Amino acid sequence: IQTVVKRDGRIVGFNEQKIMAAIRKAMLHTDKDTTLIEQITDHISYMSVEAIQDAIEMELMKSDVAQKYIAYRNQRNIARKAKTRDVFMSIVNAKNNDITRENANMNADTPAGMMMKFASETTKPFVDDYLLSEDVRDAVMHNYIHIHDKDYYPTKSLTCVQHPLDVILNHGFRPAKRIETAAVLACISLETCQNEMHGGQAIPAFDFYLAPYVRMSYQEEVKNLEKLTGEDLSNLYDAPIDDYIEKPLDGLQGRERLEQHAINKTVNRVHQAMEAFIHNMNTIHSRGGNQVVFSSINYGTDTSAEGRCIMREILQSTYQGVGNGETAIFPIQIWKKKRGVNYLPEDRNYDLYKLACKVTARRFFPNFLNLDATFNQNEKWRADDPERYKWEIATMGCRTRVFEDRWGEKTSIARGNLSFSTINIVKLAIECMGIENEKQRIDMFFAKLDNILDITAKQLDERFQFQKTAMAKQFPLLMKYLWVGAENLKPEETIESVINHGTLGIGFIGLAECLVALIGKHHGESEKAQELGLKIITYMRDRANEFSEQYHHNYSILATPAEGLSGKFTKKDRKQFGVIPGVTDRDYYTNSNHVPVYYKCTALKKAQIEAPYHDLTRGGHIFYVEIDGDATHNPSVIESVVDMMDKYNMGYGSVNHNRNRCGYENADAHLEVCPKCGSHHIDKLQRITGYLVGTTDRWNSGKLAELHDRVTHIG
Amino acid sequence: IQTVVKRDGRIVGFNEQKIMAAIRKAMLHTDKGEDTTLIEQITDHISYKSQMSVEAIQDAIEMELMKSARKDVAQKYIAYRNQRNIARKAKTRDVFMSIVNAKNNDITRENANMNADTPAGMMMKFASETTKPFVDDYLLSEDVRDAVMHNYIHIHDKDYYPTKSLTCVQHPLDVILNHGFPAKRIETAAVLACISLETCQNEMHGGQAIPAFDFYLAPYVRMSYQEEVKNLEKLTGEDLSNLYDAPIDDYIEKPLDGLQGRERLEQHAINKTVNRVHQAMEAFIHNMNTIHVVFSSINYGTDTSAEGRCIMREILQSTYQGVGNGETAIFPIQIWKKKRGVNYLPEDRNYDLYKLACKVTARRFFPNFLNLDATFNQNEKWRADDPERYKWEIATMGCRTRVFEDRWGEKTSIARGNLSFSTINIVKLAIECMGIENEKQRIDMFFAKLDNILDITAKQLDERFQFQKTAMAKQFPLLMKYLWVGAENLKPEETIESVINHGTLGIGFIGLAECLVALIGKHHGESEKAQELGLKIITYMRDRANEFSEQYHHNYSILATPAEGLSGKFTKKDRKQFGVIPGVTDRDYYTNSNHVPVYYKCTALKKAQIEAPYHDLTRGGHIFYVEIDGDATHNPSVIESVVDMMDKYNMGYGSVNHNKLQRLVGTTDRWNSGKLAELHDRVTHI
Ligand SMILES: Nc1ncnc2c1ncn2[C@@H]1O[C@H](COP(=O)(O)OP(=O)(O)OP(=O)(O)O)[C@@H](O)[C@H]1O
Ligand SMILES: Nc1ncnc2c1ncn2[C@@H]1O[C@H](COP(=O)(O)OP(=O)(O)OP(=O)(O)O)[C@@H](O)[C@H]1O
Ligand SMILES: Nc1ncnc2c1ncn2[C@@H]1O[C@H](COP(=O)(O)OP(=O)(O)OP(=O)(O)O)[C@@H](O)[C@H]1O
Ligand SMILES: Nc1ncnc2c1ncn2[C@@H]1O[C@H](COP(=O)(O)OP(=O)(O)OP(=O)(O)O)[C@@H](O)[C@H]1O
Ligand SMILES: Nc1ccn([C@@H]2O[C@H](COP(=O)(O)OP(=O)(O)OP(=O)(O)O)[C@@H](O)[C@H]2O)c(=O)n1
Ligand SMILES: [Zn+2]
Repeated sequence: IQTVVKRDGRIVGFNEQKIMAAIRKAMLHTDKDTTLIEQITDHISYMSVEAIQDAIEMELMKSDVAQKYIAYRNQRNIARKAKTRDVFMSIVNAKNNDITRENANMNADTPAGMMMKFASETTKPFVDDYLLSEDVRDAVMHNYIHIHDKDYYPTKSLTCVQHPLDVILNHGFRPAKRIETAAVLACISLETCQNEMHGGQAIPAFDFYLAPYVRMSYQEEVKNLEKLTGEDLSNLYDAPIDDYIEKPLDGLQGRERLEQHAINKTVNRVHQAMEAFIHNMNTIHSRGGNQVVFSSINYGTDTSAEGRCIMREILQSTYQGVGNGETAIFPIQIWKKKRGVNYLPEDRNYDLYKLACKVTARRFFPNFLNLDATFNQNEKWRADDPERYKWEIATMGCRTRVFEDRWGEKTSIARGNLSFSTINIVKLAIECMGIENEKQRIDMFFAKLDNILDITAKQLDERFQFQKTAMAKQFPLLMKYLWVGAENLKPEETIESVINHGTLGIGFIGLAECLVALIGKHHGESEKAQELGLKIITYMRDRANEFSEQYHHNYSILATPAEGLSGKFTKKDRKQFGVIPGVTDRDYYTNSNHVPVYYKCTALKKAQIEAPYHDLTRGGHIFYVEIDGDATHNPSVIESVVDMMDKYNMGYGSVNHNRNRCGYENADAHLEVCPKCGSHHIDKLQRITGYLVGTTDRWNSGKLAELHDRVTHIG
Repeated sequence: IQTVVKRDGRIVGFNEQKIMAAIRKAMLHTDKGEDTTLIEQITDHISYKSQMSVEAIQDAIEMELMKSARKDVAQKYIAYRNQRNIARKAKTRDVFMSIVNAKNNDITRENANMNADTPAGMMMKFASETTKPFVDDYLLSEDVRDAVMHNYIHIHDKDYYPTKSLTCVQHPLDVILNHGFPAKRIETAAVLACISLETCQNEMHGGQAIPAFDFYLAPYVRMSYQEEVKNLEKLTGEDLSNLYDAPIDDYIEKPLDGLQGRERLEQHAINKTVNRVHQAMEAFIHNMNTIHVVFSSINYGTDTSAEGRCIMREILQSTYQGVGNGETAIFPIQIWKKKRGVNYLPEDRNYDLYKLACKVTARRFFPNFLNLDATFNQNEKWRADDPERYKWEIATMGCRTRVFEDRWGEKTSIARGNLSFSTINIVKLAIECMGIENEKQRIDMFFAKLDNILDITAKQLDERFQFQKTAMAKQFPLLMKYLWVGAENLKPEETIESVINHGTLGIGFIGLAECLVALIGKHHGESEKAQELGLKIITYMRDRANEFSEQYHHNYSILATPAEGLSGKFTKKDRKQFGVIPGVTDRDYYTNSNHVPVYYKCTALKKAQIEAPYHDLTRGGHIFYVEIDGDATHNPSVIESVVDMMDKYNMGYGSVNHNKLQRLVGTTDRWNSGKLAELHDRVTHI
């Protein structure tokens, strides 16, 4: 009799005095009594509010009021969601708004790209309101903690993994027997697991995996040559080859001519296969919202002829380019350095190294990874045991490092990352800028940071608990072959007992402003700021270790590469607290543990100031170095940076320059008219946080100002 | 000063005492009975010309409360709005829960080629769920909304409505190869074909088709042969210059026994070229069936040169052997064009390839048959002498689509496609007129209802076309730069109004069999009045389509809609509304367009005779289906008989199937609920 729940969830009484008020309101002006209203009230008096409305309609119809009743309800039910309509119209019309450029690699104009924005915008509120806890929600609402790749939470999707590419090639999913077959199987495997993850893929040992097939190609070539001209060349199968070099046939005869011909035709096929592989991972737009698969490759630690044959071919292909002398945006290539193998002039591969340098002085790649840097070393590494690639460090895309373990064996193959979240420190500092006692200021800062860290750890543990319940069959390829503990679980079982072999990351942003917006100067010009910065980082590392010991997981600190986050906190902070000089007068925040870009400094000082942090940030780091356009010709400068890196303890590097873009990619400082193409279109090619990004139109609206303020360390 | 905008849209004014009550309610729980001391000043400060809004007041009061070092008051003042907005929603929470839990619900299974147990599938499902309600308002019209609500008109691809996307196109794979977006070897062309298909898939939401495989891939075998002979000459010093423009009857490989001098140096090159082509085709077929897989089709069969014959032989052999350890391939779609005098008679030149195709279509059923010159596929400008050209011969696209006729252009099927097609239900219109005992009145009422609904559907299609007209050039990068007919001289920031007019619009029909099983008489099988009634209905629909085309200045074509997922949709609503009817709404699915029900046993000749006259009227699409028993595998004579029967009558398409994989999809686990019963109720036409 009395059960009325007005929409929402409130439980209220049946007043019975407004059901007449509303009907009277609907008849104020419709041309067309009190008795009829009383009869309707009596009839209805004989529940869910919404439903009953329909009955009311008929009571009005059987008597100019029904049309005046549903119309108003629909006209008010539509104005309640006039905020989503604006964003939907913005997406449909494909305008350059802040909500369509959060990722500079996608293309939102195409229907495929346009179909991802709706899913992201519809799935963010769901995870916000129905999955997270209350403390985490309140922390996130106030712009303190950030969750990365939030709009994948319900899918239970991991981030990155290193591919073991020996089971796939050997057993297939038929076995390969030529160079091209393996070269295509690699691409197939890479694109069939960037559909079960939201991060990137890396291949740690290119040479050690693709070497044993050049021998098979040579054997097939010799067999064909013997078939043509009847002879017995059986002995010339296991012939020790020092190098797979090519020479013109300018005068020779007998079996030597046949052997030289076989070598030449085995080299050409490898060159073709490598070129095809490069061209395959740069145009097949097949990864999701109209993207290219995020792929990286490792090499530089092999001595056999085949390995040194593959490296030379891939480097030559990269130098040559794709198209009319253009530059390939993918894959990411990183060179591995180790004294006694590559660096010293007496070592076996020092001639391929003095080249990586020449290529990197032209095409932005490869980068350099410093092995045995006092934390990348290992104890089970024998130089005479097939140059073990298992006991070596490999780096995934966007400054990610996974090398340490606590309940297994120290390796980097068949393991990856599960999630990582970021903590804002600028707001904590600015919240305590009204005190004069420095000791109390620092103590309050530390207390607040301690408070935030526990919430972050709880959030990571909650996400891990949610991911633990995923089924095996949701990841067919990534849970049968490519993982450190697969091959012993059915497709109708959980992955609870094979998931703990992973890493969790805690990051930070703006250490060049947070701890130094409270003091006179930053860590690039004041000697005393370095001590405070190192104290903060050490405190964070100690708390991370304590959390690892507590929750039974693997926590690590990381320098978050900010792409869409470079201008997200700044706007809200400026709106709330206003404008403070040298803190929030830039529209962007300097990346983690990095000197401000707009501060002029030489390479030596920058390296010395950014060196000690790399030991603490044991989840990822980087050391950028700009170079002017006229010093991009000499491949001598990329050798300073590397020896400077080696002198101190650093584990990652790169070099960047400006590049204007028929496709005449001239590197001069400024260009007016292209030499060949008369079109005025002249774009710029550079990197944002670890990958090159097209032209200066598909960028974020907040990180573009950073590109206009970079300074050119000359070397 | 007394005006505040509100969520509901009413503006009016504020008494300003409501805020005090709200704060009191907030504070009456935290065990902190604050008096009006703070409330007086907070109200005075927050009160200070219609400039305020309900959202702004919320933020202002929250900040002021936080500044009082209370927080908890704010904590449960903001924890009440959120628990209310949740109750104002979550009526669509069960669907999301089912999707997340990965259960076998009807929502998950709509397309059998998509995987719902992967992040990409879940993302697409969320996008579809959040975009379907949007189109129902702010885009359609009131009359169209009423029509669609009452289960009359079905709009295909309604998820992609706001994206302004077309459906399908025929690839002119010659400009792409000659001028790269230039191949010099067979492998490069094989890779570029797949790259083009994959990149063009995203810009549309339908299948892709290659209209002439041989005429495009032939000119590269000769270059491969030239390279091989040049390499062999480099090996052993000889001239070998003359042996470049040497005609070859056919590339056949034989053992190198008892050969010497300049005769062993040509058979070897031929063998190498054959192996190269075989490997390239095997790579193509293996790559287009395991790359996450673009519904693709390829057409071939009307070439007479040596290179085309080699390509066809190699691809047929690769298909016969199979991909993997003897597992039948699923994609791509292979169709064999039949021409009388070039590919059919024993005296013709491609008879052996025809027999090989008939032998492959018994164990690896997939090579279909397209009958050219079937009284409507003839073209007046097709002659085989100079190039034996291909731009004036029909080319299918799979999914029963057929785009061949235009009224403001050339009669071709290259670089043209279908824009959108809707479906009209004709079973409910008959179930609602099953009470009148006077037959003539029943027929007249049915025709009137059909006229009205058809006019509504035409208006809806025109509105969708008008919406799509405004799309811009940069919407589709590759499609509108090298592919779509006249679209080669338009700026990246210009409309596509000039080129879009060459597409086609399709009006589909479904359930012609059940429409008269008991509605207006007897079954479409053992009866003679059913044929006349069906012919009258289809002719009326065709005339209406023609007058619509003359009126709105567009292209309209009748269509036999494929069962995308519309096999258990209408039947459920009909069963719920009108209840159970013997022999009408008891099979939980409707037989496809102008077909004979599968559960009705009959021979091939009967089906051919019954379904022959309908094809001439369905100029937008049609299909012929035959089933056979296991034995069929080891006897290609049955396929020859079926094809001869098709040629004797007037038809334009065909296929054969043997009754786990079955017509293509994998194991019978990703099917829709409705089609499983249909599969379980299939018979065999020996
Ligand atoms: N407290 C109530 N007790 C009984 N009937 C009510 C009550 N409030 C509203 N009704 C009846 O229910 C109808 C629902 O109208 P209304 O749209 O206001 O619903 P609601 O759920 O209260 O939401 P809202 O006020 O936000 O629109 C009112 O027109 C009136 O007929
Ligand atoms: N001026 C009006 N003209 C037409 N219909 C009206 C009018 N005012 C209210 N209604 C009808 O009354 C209902 C809306 O009621 P209203 O928005 O006044 O909330 P309410 O029921 O009084 O709220 P609550 O119970 O939450 O206090 C809908 O049925 C709407 O059609
Ligand atoms: N009529 C009013 N005029 C001015 N301020 C108001 C009025 N009603 C409420 N407020 C205050 O402004 C806030 C507006 O937020 P709120 O979401 O409650 O608005 P609303 O439109 O009244 O909500 P709902 O329709 O969901 O009941 C209220 O929390 C209260 O603090
Ligand atoms: N029990 C409660 N505890 C805490 N806050 C509450 C409680 N009930 C309501 N509020 C707060 O009061 C406001 C909700 O008010 P409500 O929607 O009932 O209408 P109102 O503010 O009186 O205005 P209107 O005249 O539009 O109905 C929100 O600020 C909500 O946070
Ligand atoms: N095409 C891309 C781009 C980057 N990454 C991943 O996306 C993250 C982006 O870094 P970050 O800026 O910290 O996160 P967001 O701000 O959310 O980046 P975005 O908005 O572009 O997603 C990186 O860790 C990288 O692994 C990726 O998998 N796919
Ligand atoms: Zn140019």
